[PDB]
Amino acid sequence: RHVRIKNWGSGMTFQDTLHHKAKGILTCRSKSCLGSIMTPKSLTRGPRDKPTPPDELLPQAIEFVNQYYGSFKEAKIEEHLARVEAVTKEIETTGTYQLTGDELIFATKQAWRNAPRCIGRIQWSNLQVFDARSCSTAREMFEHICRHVRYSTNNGNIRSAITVFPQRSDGKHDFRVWNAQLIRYAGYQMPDGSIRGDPANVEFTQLCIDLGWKPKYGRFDVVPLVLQANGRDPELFEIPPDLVLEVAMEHPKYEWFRELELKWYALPAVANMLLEVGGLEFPGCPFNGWYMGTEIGVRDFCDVQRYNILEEVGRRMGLETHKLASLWKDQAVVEINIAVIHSFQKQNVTIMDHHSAAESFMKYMQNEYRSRGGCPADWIWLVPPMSGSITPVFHQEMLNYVLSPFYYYQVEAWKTHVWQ
Amino acid sequence: RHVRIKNWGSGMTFQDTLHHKAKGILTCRSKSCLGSIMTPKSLTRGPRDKPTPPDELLPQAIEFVNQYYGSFKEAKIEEHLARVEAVTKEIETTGTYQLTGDELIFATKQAWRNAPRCIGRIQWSNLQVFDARSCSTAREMFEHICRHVRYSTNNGNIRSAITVFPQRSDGKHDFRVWNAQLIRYAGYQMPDGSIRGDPANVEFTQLCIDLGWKPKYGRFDVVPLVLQANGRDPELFEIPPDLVLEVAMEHPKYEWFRELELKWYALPAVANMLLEVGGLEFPGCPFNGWYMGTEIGVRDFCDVQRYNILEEVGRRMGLETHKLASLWKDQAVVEINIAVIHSFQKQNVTIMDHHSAAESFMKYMQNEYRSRGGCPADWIWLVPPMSGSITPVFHQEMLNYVLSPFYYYQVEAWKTHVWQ
Ligand code: HEM
Ligand code: HEM
Ligand SMILES: C[C@H](O)[C@H](O)[C@H]1CNC2=NC(N)=NC(=O)C2=N1
Ligand SMILES: C[C@H](O)[C@H](O)[C@H]1CNc2nc(N)[nH]c(=O)c2N1
Ligand SMILES: [Zn+2]
Repeated sequence: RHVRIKNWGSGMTFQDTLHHKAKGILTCRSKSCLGSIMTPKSLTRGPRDKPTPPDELLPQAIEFVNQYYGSFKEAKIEEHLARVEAVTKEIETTGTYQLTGDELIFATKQAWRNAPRCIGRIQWSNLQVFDARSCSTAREMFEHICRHVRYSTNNGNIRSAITVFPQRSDGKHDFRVWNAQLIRYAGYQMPDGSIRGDPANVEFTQLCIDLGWKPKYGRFDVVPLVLQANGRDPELFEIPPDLVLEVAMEHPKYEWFRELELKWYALPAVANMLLEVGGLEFPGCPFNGWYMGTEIGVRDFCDVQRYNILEEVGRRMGLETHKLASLWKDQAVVEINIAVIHSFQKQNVTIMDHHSAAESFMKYMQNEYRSRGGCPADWIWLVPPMSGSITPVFHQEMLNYVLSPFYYYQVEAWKTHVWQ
Repeated sequence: RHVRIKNWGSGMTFQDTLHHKAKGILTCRSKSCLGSIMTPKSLTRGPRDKPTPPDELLPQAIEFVNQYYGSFKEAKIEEHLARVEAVTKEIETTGTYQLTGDELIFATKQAWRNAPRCIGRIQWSNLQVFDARSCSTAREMFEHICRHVRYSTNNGNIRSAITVFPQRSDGKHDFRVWNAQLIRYAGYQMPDGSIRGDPANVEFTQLCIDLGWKPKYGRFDVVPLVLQANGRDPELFEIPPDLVLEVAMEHPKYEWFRELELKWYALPAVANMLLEVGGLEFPGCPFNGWYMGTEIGVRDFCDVQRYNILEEVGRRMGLETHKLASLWKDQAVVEINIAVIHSFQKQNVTIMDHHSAAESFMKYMQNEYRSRGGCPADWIWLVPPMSGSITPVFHQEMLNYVLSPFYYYQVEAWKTHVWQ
C-alpha cells in the first residue's frame, strides 16, 4: 500500500512504502492538517525524570540492531544474532546498552537521512562522528566542541560533523548545549528599549549576561557556549575567536554594500537537538553542515525580526521603496543574496546557492526511493525562502513522516532546568 | 479544544475552533502528512450514477439552512425553522431540494471564504452571482458564460463573479465546462517535435481538434469552450475575440522585452470545479477574480513546463546564465514579474502584486478568527511562488481543513465521459 507522489515539473513519480515504518506521532487528522506548525510537540523529545524502563527499551534496541544489520550489503546473520543477544543481556544487566562506535556512526548518518526538513541530505554519508560519550565535565564538552569547530571549519573548506555526548541516563544528568547554535551573534535590548545585534537572540544573550558574560553591545558578538554537563547548572566558555571564521559582506557591483558593514559566520551548527536511537536519547549532539546562501541572505539579513536590512538596501539601490508593486523588495533580496554568495566565494568559504542545493536534493530523493522506497520530506522547509517555484523542489509532492533514528527538538533547557 | 497557531514575524497568535466543523476527509494520518499533494482525492468531488440518497442528503441540507439562517445579525427563527420544514418535505417528496436565490449567493461566497488555497479571500464578500440553474442547452451555457466574461472583464476593471449552472441530479445530466479555465491558450505539438504555445494545454488542445476545432498553430490561441449540457456530449463554442481582453508584455526599462512578443489574458476564471452546498453538487460554476502578478510572471511564464522564457530573458539581460550561483534565474524572474505588473497597470487592467496580496490575506485571516474562530488555509498554496519569506504569509502557521460549502476538484470530464 504505497502512496504515489509526483513531480509536476518532470512528471516523475515515486511509490512510498517507507512511511509504514514511521512513528504514529504527527498531529494531522482527517479533520485538519497542521503541517505548517514549526515546533510541534510531535517533533519534540522533552525532559526525563526516570530512566527508560528496560523492558520498554528492549524492543526499540532490537529494532535498531535489526536496522543496523539490515544496512549490510553483505549480511552478517551470525554477527547479527550475536549482537541482538549481547544487547538483550546488556539491557538485562545494566538496564541500558551502549552502541558500538560503528552503530553510532550509522545511527548519526541515518538520523540525518531521516531529517525531513534538511535539504542537504545528499551528503548524509559524509559525516564526521566525534564520539564524546566518555565525557563527564563542562570543560571537557568545551574542548570537544572546539575540536569539532576547528575540524568542520577546516580553513573554509567546511566539513560536516557531529559530536555525540553521553546518552541520557535518568534525565537528571543530561549533557546539553543550551545554545541553539554553536556560533550565533548576540542581541541586546538597549536602555531605551531598542535592540542591537540579532533581535532573535535577545533572551539567550540576557541568560548569558546573567551568568557572568560581559556584554559587548555590538552588532555581531559571538555569544558564549552555555554547557550543561551531567545535569549540573551550565557554565560559560567562549569559543576562541581564532576558531570562528567569518565573512565580510561585499557586493560585486555595489561598492557601497561594504558600507553596510555586514558579516556572517561560516559555520552553521545546530546544538540543541536530541538524537533518538533504538530507544536511547542523546540530549547533546551538535552537528553542522555548510551554509545555503538563502539562510543568511534571506532569513538572517532580511527577516523583519532579525537583521532587517531590506528597507535600507532598497533605499541604497535607488528603488521605488514607496510602493509594493515596484517589487523593490524582490530586487533587494536578490542583490543581498548575490552579495552573500559572492562574499563566501571571495573568501574561499564553502556555501551553496539554493538552486544547486534543490537540484542536489532531487537527486538525493530519487536515490532514496530507489534504495528504501521512501524519503520523509517537509515541503514547507525544503522549498527555499526565495524563488520557490524556480526550484525543482517546489514542484515535488512529498510525504512527511518521522522514522528512527531521528533528530528531535527538545524543550529549551533553561525552561526546564532546576538550578541548584 | 482549540489549536493555537502563530505568526513568527509579528508574534500574533490565533486559537482555532472552527476546525471541528470541518469534514473528516483529509488523508493525513499520525504516521504521515501528505499536505503537499496537489490534487488529492480528498479534495475531489467526482461523478455519480444515482441521485444522492435523500437520507444522506437531508442532514447536510439542514446543516446548510442552519448556517445560512445563522448568518444574519437579525435572526428569524420563524422563517428559519419553516425553511427547515420546507426543505425536509422537498427532499422527502422530490428526493432533493432547491436553494433560494439568496441562499445560493450565500453559498457561493461562503464556499469562496472556505477556499483554503485562495489568497484573494479578503474580497470574499464582493462576488456577483449569475444564476443559471435553469439552463438547458450548450448554446445557452455559452451565452451565460459570454455574459459572465463581459461583466467580469469590465473593460479592464476586473470584477469577481460566479455562474452557477443546474445542480447535479443523478450524475447523468451534469452541466459542465470541460476546460480548466474559461480563457486559456493552446499548446500544439509541432511536426519538428517542438511545442508551440502553452505546453500544459497540448492534451486538451488535441481534444478540441478531435471535436472539430481548427488548430490555429499560434503561441496564444484561445481554446474553444467545450461545454457539456445535461450530460450530453460536449459542444464547442469559441469566445468572441472582442470578449477576450489581453495585455501585451513590456518592461519599464528593458526596451527589448517587447521583442519577446508576449502577452497574457486579463481574466482568470476557474471553469472546472464543483460547488458543494448542503449535499448539493453544482458541477458547473465558473468563477473568476483578478490576477496576482506571480501567477503569470513566475508560473505561466517561468515554469519549465509552461512558456519557460527564463533562459532567453537571462541571456537578453546579459547575465551569467551558465552559472547557477550567479542567481541569474532570480534576477530574470524579478524583471519578468515587473514587466507583468507594469504592462497590466499601463493598460489599465486590474492586477495585484504578491506583497500587497499577502498583506490583505493577513488582514482577512485575522477578521476570520475574530469572526468564526477559524480560517482554513493551505500554507503551500498561499505562499507566493517567489520571495516566500519576504511575505508575511510564510511566517504564518495555518490549519488546513475542509468546510461546507466548498469548491472541490473533479475528475477531468473526458476521463469519465461515456460518449453517446
Ligand atoms: C551537508 C551540508 C548541509 C546543508 C547545506 C544543510 C542545510 C540545511 C538547511 C538549509 C536547513 C533548513 C534549516 C533552517 O532554515 O532553519 C537544514 C535543516 C536541518 N538540517 Fe541540514 N544541512 C547540512 C548538513 C546537515 C547535517 C550533517 C545534519 C545532521 C547530522 C543536518 C541536520 C538538519 C536538521 C535536523 C535540520 C532541521 C533543523 C530544524 O528543525 O531547525 N544537516 N539544513
Ligand atoms: C478576488 C480576486 C482573487 C485573487 C487575486 C485570487 C487569487 C488566487 C490565487 C493566486 C490562487 C492560487 C492559484 C494557483 O496558483 O494555481 C487562487 C486559487 C483559488 N481561488 Fe482565488 N482569487 C481571487 C478570487 C477568487 C474567487 C472570487 C473565488 C471563488 C468564487 C476564488 C476561488 C479560488 C479557488 C477555489 C482556488 C483554488 C484553485 C485550485 O485548486 O486550482 N478565488 N486564487
Ligand atoms: C508539489 C506541490 O504541491 C505543487 O507544486 C504546488 C505547490 N504550491 C502551489 N501553490 C499555488 N498557488 N499553485 C500551484 O500550482 C502550486 N503547486
Ligand atoms: C509558519 C511556517 O511553518 C514557518 O514560517 C516556516 C516555513 N518554512 C520554513 N523553512 C525553513 N527552511 N526554515 C524556517 O524557519 C521555516 N519557517
Ligand atoms: Zn498534514
